[PDB]
Amino acid sequence: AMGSGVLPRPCRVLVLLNPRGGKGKALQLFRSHVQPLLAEAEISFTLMLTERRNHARELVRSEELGRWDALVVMSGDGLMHEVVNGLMERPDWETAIQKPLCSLPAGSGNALAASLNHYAGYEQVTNEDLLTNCTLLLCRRLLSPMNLLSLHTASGLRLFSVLSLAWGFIADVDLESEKYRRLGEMRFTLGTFLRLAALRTYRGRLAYLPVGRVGSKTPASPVVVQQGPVDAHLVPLEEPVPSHWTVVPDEDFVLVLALLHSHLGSEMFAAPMGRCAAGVMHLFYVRAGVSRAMLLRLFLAMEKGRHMEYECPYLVYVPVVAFRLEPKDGKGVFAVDGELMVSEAVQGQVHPNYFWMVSG
Ligand SMILES: CCCCCCCCCCCCC/C=C/[C@@H](O)[C@@H](N)CO
Repeated sequence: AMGSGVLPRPCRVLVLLNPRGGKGKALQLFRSHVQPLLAEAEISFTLMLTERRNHARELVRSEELGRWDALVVMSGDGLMHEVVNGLMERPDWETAIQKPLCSLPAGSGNALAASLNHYAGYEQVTNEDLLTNCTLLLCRRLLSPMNLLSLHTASGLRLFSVLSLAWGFIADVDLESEKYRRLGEMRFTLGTFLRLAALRTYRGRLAYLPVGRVGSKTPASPVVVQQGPVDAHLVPLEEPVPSHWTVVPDEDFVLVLALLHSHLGSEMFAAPMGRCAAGVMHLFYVRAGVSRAMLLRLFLAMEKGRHMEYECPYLVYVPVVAFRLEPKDGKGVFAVDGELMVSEAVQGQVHPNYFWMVSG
């Protein structure tokens, strides 16, 4: 996987850092593991600290982007989510979203970083090693375009996702996990085991548009969007999905996962079938009926990306460009790039190669 662009040498970057990350050690880690590499690479930087809710989002929304060669985001997937949404909320979003971005991991919730490390051909590492590897990619300066997920909720909120949308088991493991950050990446194992022992299924309606079913025509009247891009594949949540979509017959699920990248976490190689093409994401779902033992084995095999070798009949994988998910029985709880989100229904479509990341 070759680069499709490069940062100039020398260059200067804005570092948005959350000082609470890495158990309050992010700034220390920047000084010890990032700064010295940046110096040898002739990367000049400015540190801006962002910890409060929508602060990084607001900062990026108002920034004079022409003074920077890239924005480096040092915290986790959540902060990247904010930065990308900030960029897309601007009136000049079509040029702003083209400013290269870089993810440097601090603490847990670094799926994006873990994905990029994997794509560069590094071993699956965590903590300091991951941070060093991701800094090395920044120092090598190569860029690659990345897909972007546009999401619509039943309340009419339109938002963007850089990594994932999860519902059911996976989202519940996030809720259970948060109270064990102290354990680092072990917290997902704990959360998973707990939820496995108390396994439940979720009622809902899933439809999607697989890649090979995309034609030359889109729906006559798609969803109305305040600011572009237009989600041409999507029709309003009040209308049925177009007839060329697949509507899953099964309405009972253990989980649904839309995933743009290889990794769900630094020790979770969820999508080993290869890097998504431009405008495509991974869709997984698990149908009710799997045993707790088989789910356990799928989870344990995920670390090495071997879970698909089981050929579990309850696990379905399809490459898609769009999906719709409607939980039955009131609102469902979703995780979007690791963050909680509750809604009666969500749908989304992938936009091809919309932003640029430093990567190997
Ligand atoms: C896809 C293969 C399915 C095999 C079954 C096993 C599933 C258990 C996986 C639980 C891990 C949940 C933690 C990650 C949550 C995500 O929202 C991240 N974006 C947060 O960092």
